[PDB]
Parts: sequence; C-alpha cells; structure tokens
Amino acid sequence: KTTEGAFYTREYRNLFKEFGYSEAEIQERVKDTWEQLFGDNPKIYYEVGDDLGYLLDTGNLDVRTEGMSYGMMMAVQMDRKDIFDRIWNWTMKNMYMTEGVHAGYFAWSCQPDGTKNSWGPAPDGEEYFALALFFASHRWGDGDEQPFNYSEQARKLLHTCVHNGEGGPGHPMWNRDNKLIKFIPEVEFSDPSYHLPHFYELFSLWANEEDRVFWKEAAEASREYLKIACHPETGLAPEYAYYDGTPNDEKGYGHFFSGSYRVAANIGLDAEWFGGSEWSAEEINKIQAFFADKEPEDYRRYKIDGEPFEEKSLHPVGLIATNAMGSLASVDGPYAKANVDLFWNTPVRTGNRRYYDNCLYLFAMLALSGNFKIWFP
Ligand code: NI
Repeated sequence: KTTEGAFYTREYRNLFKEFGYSEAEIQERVKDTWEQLFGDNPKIYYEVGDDLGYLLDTGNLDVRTEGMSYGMMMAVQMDRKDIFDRIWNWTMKNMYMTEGVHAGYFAWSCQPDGTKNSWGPAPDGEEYFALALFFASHRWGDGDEQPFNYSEQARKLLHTCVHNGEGGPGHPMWNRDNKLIKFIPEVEFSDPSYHLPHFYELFSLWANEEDRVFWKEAAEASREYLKIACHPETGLAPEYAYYDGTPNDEKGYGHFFSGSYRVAANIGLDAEWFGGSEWSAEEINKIQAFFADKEPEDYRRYKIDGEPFEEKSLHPVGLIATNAMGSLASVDGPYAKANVDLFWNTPVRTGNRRYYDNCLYLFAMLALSGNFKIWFP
C-alpha cells in the first residue's frame, strides 16, 4: 500500500474539491445527479405502489440484478431507506429463486412486471446486494420482518456464493481453489469488472466467520488477477477473461467495451477505501494515457492492445465517468485532473441507452466527492 485508505482514517477524499471545484457546486452536482436518476423527471428508478420500485434498463426493457443491486448501494449511500426497501422488496419478490439449480441466487433479468427472463444469476448483482445489505444493517439496523433483516440476508447470500453445490447440484459463484469470482456459476472463467477486492475485504469482517479467511484470500486473489487481466501497455481489460488472465472472445466479449469500463472505477474505489498502490496508480495512468488523444464522440470498442474497431462505444458517458473515478487511484497522475474535468463537463445521459451510463455516472459523482463510504457496525 501507498496511502492509508478511508477504511482506516474514516476520511474520504473529495477529489473534486482537491482539484479546485467549489464545495457548493459539488454539493449541487451530487444532488442534481441523484434527482435526475431517482426523481420524477424522464431517470432510471421507477416507484411502484407504496412498497416497490426498480431500476429499469431503458435499452433492453428489463430489470437487472446489476441495476437493482446498484440502486440499493446508491440508496444506502444517500441514506434513503425508503428507496432501498422498495428495490430490495421487488428483488426478493420477483428475482430471488427458490427453485432450480440456482435456488438461493437472483434471476439476472426480469420483465418490468416481475416475470423472470432467465433462471441464471449474474454474480456482480450478488456481491453488490451483499455489501449494500451490510451497509443498510449498519446505517439503519436490521428489520424484524423478513426480508428486511439485512445483515442476515447478506450473510446467507454470501454463504450460498461460497458453498453452493456442497449439499447438491448447485454451483458456487467463486472458484474454491483459485478464489476468483466467476462470470456465472456454471462456468470456469471470470470477468475482470466483477472483481471487487475492496468489497471482499469487508466480507472478510462481516460474512459468516467460517468464510472470513476465504474472503480475505479472495480479496488478494482478485488484486493479483487484475494485474494479469489488464493489458500491460494500454491498461485495458477484456469484458470476459479466463482464469489465466487472457481474454475470452468465444462470443465477442474479449475486448475493451461496456463491461470493462468498471475496472478503472473499481480500482479507484479500492484505492480510496484500502489505500493506494504503485500498481493501481500505474494502471490508471495507462488507461488515461490511452484515452488522452481520443475524443469522446470517437470512442470505440478496442482490442485490449489498443487496436480500434469501427464500432463506437455504446456507453461513452459511462466510459468518461469510470476513467474519472479511476483518478482516485492516481490523484497525482498526469491525466487525473483532465479526466475529472472532462467528467465535470459531461451531462447525465438521456435517451434509451442512458441506464448503464448513468449508473456509472452516479457512482463516480459519489466517489469523487467523498460520498461513496464504508458504513461500519
Ligand atoms: Ni450552482
């Protein structure tokens, strides 16, 4: 480690402020971003009745565990128990599976009416659900009424993630030998953007005790994995990658595209929470170096070696936001201020592809203003 993280100091860097933005403009911008996403201006969050709500993937017309778990994380960071509970309530009602091989997990995609489009889960959903739930327990207390017994729900979910398939036909979400998160439970490859060692550090404190060593090991395995998965010159990570670190392009996910964008963001947040490292600063410096001579209107899909496709980035605003959030891992970096300034000058996205960009956008607003916090017991 290179700095002491917010986990130890309990002080979160306001990078916007350190980079010269006013406290009042920062506060305004964070709130505006929240309101444009969750307020009643068509927006990614939709209230339903007195007790339900969801985040809608405006592009695919579905509700994803990625968005629901994001929404819960967002709501707890913002101290909005009412929104948290609406979303978690819908998730438990419509997504949680009690039948089939993936019982104990959440169906990754549902229609807006709650109908499951698949009984397969998406591990990046599970890990955000668990952490958001631990934060909710810590901010608000566990409810007496299920499923609002947050910390128990979190421990029980992480039990399944690690141990599924011991007493039967299910699959764990992490490989037990290499401690790496999987793309989906029935495969033996991974997805670099799913790797959240800063989350696993907290799981090592709060999960069932029987798994606390495993989670500390997973955190360390994830850090090592990211070293091999990001290209050594450009810093770009593939969307999917084998355990050996190389891209899995069997179905076209072996390049730098939408999934990959979260790698830079995850690295920035881990640096802020658990401390900088030389590897992380150098990695962000490489990503930002690669995009320094590129205009946002021209962002493409790239091979991880930097070779451009004709195809444009489908989510260039999300790319901007994650690259900016990555600056938390290289606050003195040569491109860190340009990236934060570019994000500052990029509005929240409109149109039917806005959901993914805007989730990344709010996470970056929170993190860069010192508002993406660890909530302790
Ligand atoms: Ni203002």
